[PDB]
Amino acid sequence: AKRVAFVTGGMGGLGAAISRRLHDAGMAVAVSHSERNDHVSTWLMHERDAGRDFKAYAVDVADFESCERCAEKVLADFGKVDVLINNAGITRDATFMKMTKGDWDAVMRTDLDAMFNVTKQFIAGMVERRFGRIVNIGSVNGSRGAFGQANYASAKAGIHGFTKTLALETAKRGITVNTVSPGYLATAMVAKILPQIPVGRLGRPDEVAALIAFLCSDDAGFVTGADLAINGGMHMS
Amino acid sequence: AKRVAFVTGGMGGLGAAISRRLHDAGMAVAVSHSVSTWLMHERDAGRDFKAYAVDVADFESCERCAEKVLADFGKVDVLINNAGITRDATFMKMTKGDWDAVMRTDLDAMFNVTKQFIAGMVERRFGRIVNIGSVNGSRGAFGQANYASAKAGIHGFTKTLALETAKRGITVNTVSPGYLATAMVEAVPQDVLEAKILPQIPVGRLGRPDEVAALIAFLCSDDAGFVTGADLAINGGMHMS
Amino acid sequence: AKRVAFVTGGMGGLGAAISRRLHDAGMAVAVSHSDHVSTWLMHERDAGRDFKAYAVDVADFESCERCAEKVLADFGKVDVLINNAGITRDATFMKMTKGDWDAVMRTDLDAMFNVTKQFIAGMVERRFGRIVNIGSVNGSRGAFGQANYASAKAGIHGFTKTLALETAKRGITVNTVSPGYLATAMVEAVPQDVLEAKILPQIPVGRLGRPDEVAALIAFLCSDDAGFVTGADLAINGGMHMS
Amino acid sequence: AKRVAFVTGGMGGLGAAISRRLHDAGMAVAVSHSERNDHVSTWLMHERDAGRDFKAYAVDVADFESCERCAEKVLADFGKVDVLINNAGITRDATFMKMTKGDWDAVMRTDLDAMFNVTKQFIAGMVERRFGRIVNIGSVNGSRGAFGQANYASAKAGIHGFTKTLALETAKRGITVNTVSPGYLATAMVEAAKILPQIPVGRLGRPDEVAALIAFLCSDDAGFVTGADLAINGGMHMS
Repeated sequence: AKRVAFVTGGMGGLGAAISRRLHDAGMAVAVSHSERNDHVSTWLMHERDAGRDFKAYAVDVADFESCERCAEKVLADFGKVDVLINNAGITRDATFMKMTKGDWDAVMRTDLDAMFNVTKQFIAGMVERRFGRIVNIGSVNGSRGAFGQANYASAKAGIHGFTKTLALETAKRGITVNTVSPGYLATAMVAKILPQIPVGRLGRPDEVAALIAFLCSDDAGFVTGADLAINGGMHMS
Repeated sequence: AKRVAFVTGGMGGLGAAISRRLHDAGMAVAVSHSVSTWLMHERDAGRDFKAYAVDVADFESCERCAEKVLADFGKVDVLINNAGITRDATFMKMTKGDWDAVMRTDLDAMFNVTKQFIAGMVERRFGRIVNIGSVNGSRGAFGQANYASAKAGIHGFTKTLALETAKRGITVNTVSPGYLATAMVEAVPQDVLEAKILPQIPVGRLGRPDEVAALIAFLCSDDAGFVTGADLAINGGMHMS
Repeated sequence: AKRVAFVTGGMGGLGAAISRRLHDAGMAVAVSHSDHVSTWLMHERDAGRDFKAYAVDVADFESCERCAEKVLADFGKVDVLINNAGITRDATFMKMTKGDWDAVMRTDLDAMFNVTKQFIAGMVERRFGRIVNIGSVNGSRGAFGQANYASAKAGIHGFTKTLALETAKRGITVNTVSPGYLATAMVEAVPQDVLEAKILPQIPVGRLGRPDEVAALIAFLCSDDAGFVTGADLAINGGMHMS
Repeated sequence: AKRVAFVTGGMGGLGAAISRRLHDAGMAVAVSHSERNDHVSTWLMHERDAGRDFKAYAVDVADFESCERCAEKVLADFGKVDVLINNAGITRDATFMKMTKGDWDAVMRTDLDAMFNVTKQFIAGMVERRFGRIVNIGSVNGSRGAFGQANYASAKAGIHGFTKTLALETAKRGITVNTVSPGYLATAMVEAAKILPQIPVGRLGRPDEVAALIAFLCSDDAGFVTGADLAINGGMHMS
């Protein structure tokens, strides 16, 4: 039975690279989104033109019930989910002194609470079948802290604490949970940044996708509760 | 003036120990809570604390509370974000409410409480913000995906807020305690903690809250102005990295 | 121009797993050794693999320079360098001798300098390099009876970070791979009931790691998809240590 | 029954700051050096002008026998050593391309081997007595790596490996072992552009600040801090 992967924000700069890599690894891939049908349709179509057959689901990862409804559809089509990539999130940048409580919640409830809201929908299947791969997308900015992002940095760091506890809980049931923590990436939304990066360039979404593919393969069963940093050397210990 | 400290959860096991050390260091200490008797034993003890009610999960409650505090003291120089709770459960069994109660109180507290006092610390070019983490955010812990997520997130906050206040005479650090001899933990039967707890701690004993308070009293001094964005681990050797 | 890897301690439990993966990936592999390399080479040959092997004392700069002379002559160049060679000389710090200390410092840490020095200039010139240094989970958490081993392995990561910084603009990455307890012949010699009593409880995943798994992660690190990983410590320890 | 501290490099910018802090905390303090008697006796004089009596001792921390000799003297004089501060150290900066074996060896044999060479001479005392404090001085360059310092970064990183293991082995005998990891300091050395933009607080640390921290760790309120790395780097490095 084919391995199934669910990639939240699966149509993003990094979600779409991850999805393509996981499909090319031979998995049945579902991607999550909150966009209008035309966006989703054109995306699905061009992917179909590049040899790739995706199925997409609408979700609000900040909303538990919505995750429940989303998971329902996914499980009905693929019947199980083996590989979960918590990749969906948002930024709401403000200096701390300017930050509104609204800036704060949008980022906590979405970026961090997604660890509970989404992973809750799939964890029983993984434990039942004694197999799973959960990769939580962190950020270099949860490691080093960032100016203007007290909220996004608190969420990415919290994400690692969740990675570690889940790994401890699921280790003995064939499931590994890891944080992958990318630096700045040549995405669509993305001289104060580049000199920050020893390697002297943005990382490619596909590079991060490659590392993720490895973590979800059968060769990475001894990596759990780890933070994999892939940042162009922008941050070290 | 005189140095003024606000210890959220200031009457709790660690909070109490902390409030007493900042007091004995020459600070005028306000203690937050969610009372009368504790305050009696304390003035009695030799110290004068002012208690405020607050719900650190609730911004509004925080902002109201700061108003009383400041009305009374003029300023806040030293902020100890110590208030926290656990709602433990395996992930499989953890409810939306377990998860949520912990995020709001333990991690949202960082924004809510801190938002109230940052303004004056920057104006007065001085501040000591000390966020209480946990060794359980550092290494992770069974039954506590919520707690470890919240406590780990606190250090993202520490690190960003130390970067933003760096040139303003303010330091922001996390202190991560291991297992402490608070009244809760001392209720666990001797044989149970010798079986499940003490063998985790190379030093072979619970850490006193006073010790943690002593470390924090140091970080809040002028001598520690070059310590910022650090996580100081005081866990008896339970975790190293 | 088939990519070339050099693997110090290349016939050892983990070293051997590494050489096989890198060989199966299409890389030309040279392995280093400090007795029965004949036998090791023979068993590899039986398994369908061509390795060239080289004697060296990694703790000896002049020894490493001679070894690289021969390797470079043979293979033309080294694109991938695996500093895997390592010994332990365990003792409580109170019983440990200067010999226990020196043996581990020279072989495990000085080696980082002695070896990498030989191959660095070629990588800089070609504007491509991969360098992976093997650390240890005992570098990260420290370990009873291994003040020398922990010190050496911990020190390897200081090395990796500095060389990553220095080399990042010349197409070179440098990382540390820190493995947990692995099922090597040595360790498999342990009675299953001692392994179960004392070793496996430390490991949340509940088994030793297979030297091939660690080798697989390193093979990913050495590919054209790993260019944006550098100065990194990748822990592959089955949940034994987190931070 | 006063506590005795021994600070190697006890006359350097940081070393001297530390010795002053420990003395003012009530400790008898011995200091190690490898300087000529001229320099030493004068250093001693100004300190004594300030109302501090130190005893100073020659040692080569990169040399086991030397350390053994130095330590007998200390011990004959003060009877014991309760607190050890491994502070002595050097640098031999170069790019990896340019660094020589000698550059490498001088940094490793001195900065990292000192953990063994020095601490071996005092560890037994602490254990028998069931009380000790060992503070090993690392470096922010240990944590982040530093261009030009492949040797010194390795030595300084190596030092926490040592800290964690010895914290483990001694934790039941009332001893803590910690690394204190300072960023760039105001030492007559650095008071000799590139640096400060690295430091979020926008200034050099005072050696005295580092010494305050270490004075806390050596005190009786810090017995639950062990195997830890305390960073005091102005924000220069975080997690």
